[PDB]
Amino acid sequence: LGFLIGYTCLLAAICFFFAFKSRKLPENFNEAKFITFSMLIFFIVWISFIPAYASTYGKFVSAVEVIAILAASFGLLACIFFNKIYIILFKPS
Amino acid sequence: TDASACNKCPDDFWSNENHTSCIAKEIEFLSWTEPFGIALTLFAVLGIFLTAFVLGVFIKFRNTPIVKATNRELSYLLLFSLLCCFSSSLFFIGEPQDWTCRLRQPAFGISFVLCISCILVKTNRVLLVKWWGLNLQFLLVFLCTFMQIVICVIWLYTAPPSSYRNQELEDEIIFITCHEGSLMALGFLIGYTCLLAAICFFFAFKSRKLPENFNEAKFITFSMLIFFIVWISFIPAYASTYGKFVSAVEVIAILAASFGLLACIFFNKIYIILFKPSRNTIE
Ligand SMILES: CC(C)CCC[C@@H](C)[C@H]1CC[C@H]2[C@@H]3CC=C4C[C@@H](O)CC[C@]4(C)[C@H]3CC[C@]12C
Ligand SMILES: C[C@@H](NCCCc1cccc(C(F)(F)F)c1)c1cccc2ccccc12
Ligand SMILES: C[C@@H](NCCCc1cccc(C(F)(F)F)c1)c1cccc2ccccc12
Ligand SMILES: *[C@@H]1O[C@H](CO)[C@@H](O)[C@H](O)[C@H]1NC(C)=O
Repeated sequence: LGFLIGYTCLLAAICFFFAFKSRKLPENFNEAKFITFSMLIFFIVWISFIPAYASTYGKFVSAVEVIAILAASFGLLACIFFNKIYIILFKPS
Repeated sequence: TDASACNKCPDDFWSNENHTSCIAKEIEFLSWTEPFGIALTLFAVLGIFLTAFVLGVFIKFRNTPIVKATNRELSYLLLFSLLCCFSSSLFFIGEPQDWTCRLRQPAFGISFVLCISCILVKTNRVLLVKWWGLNLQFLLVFLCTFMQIVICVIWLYTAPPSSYRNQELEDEIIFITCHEGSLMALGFLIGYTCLLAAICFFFAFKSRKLPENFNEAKFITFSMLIFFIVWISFIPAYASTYGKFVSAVEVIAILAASFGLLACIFFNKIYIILFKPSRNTIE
């Protein structure tokens, strides 16, 4: 499980690097803000739950995982696709 | 030898494994020399070191007019506030003595207000939206800070925090925590800080596209969003921990908020002042 977590964290860091390197692309092709904010949301949510995962081991040890998953993946969705959906529907160009 | 009835062990004491003698319960609490504590205080001191290095950079290149466009004098106050905010994290990791519990939250609160209000006042387009010219921004930020100082002082005078020694969670382990007394004053403190941060976020949200000193108003927005993310994810992370790892989560949130405020907002200037694009600064 530790290696399974570490590989995902490493790919998240590589995602950070790719977002930083893709900073200068035109507006439609530049998603550096959204990628970096998604990765920040994922990392912040999962790091903040470290004491909870390391201390509680009852019913809350799985509720913590559920809320952390539903926060990280929802942050991914909101950061990546929500702005594009808004710019397509609410403010067409 | 011949006991008609075993007598209960006294307070702060517990029976041995074989119920022969009595031993004392344990003073479980977050401290240093722990796999969790040492890394955390290492991160705190690293934050202090980075903040001091950035302050030294701003002092060294103090005459270059890259920094002169954003109230250079106020930047030192911001950096000192960041020092104090980082240092306030070390209060949650120590022994929960009497004085620590009375000050751990107020210290970080005054630090963060002296930080966010200073950022909000820093906006050169809002200073002018005869006591001006020599000190105008300082008084405006000082009123906002002073409001928080007085609410802190009324909370510290009316219902001072106390170092609650709690042993109901574990019968054999004593947990040294901190009690606040009146939670409504702490709620008012947190609400006022959040309102000030939201005001800063709103004021920075309208100037995203203006490249005022390297698109600073966009990174105000980024830092405020990071702060709100951190303190909205701290809510479920806090009301889940039971034990020594409860003063280790608010301190993690403090470190995250301080990092988001410092790096996002100053590294723009730092990566141009001293890095390879050194000959990219201009008036
Ligand atoms: C230092 C690490 C550990 C955390 C801090 C975040 C770093 C990686 C990020 C936050 C915002 C980023 C900056 C965003 C925009 C630009 C403008 C560009 O013209 C030079 C790089 C620069 C200035 C980036 C450098 C990297 C940066 C400072
Ligand atoms: C859902 C989760 N299962 C164990 C959580 C351990 C954990 C608890 C608290 C904090 C952290 C972390 F921050 F260190 F990641 C991990 C999981 C499963 C599979 C892959 C994952 C990749 C990243 C994160 C979680 C992953
Ligand atoms: C550090 C953090 N409070 C710590 C205790 C949390 C708590 C513990 C127990 C009860 C409650 C609550 F019920 F009041 F919410 C909260 C804090 C301190 C100061 C200013 C702040 C401003 C913004 C964000 C956080 C701030
Ligand atoms: C039982 O209690 C403790 C074990 O934790 C031990 O120190 C003590 O000597 C024991 N008493 C006996 C074996 O009589």
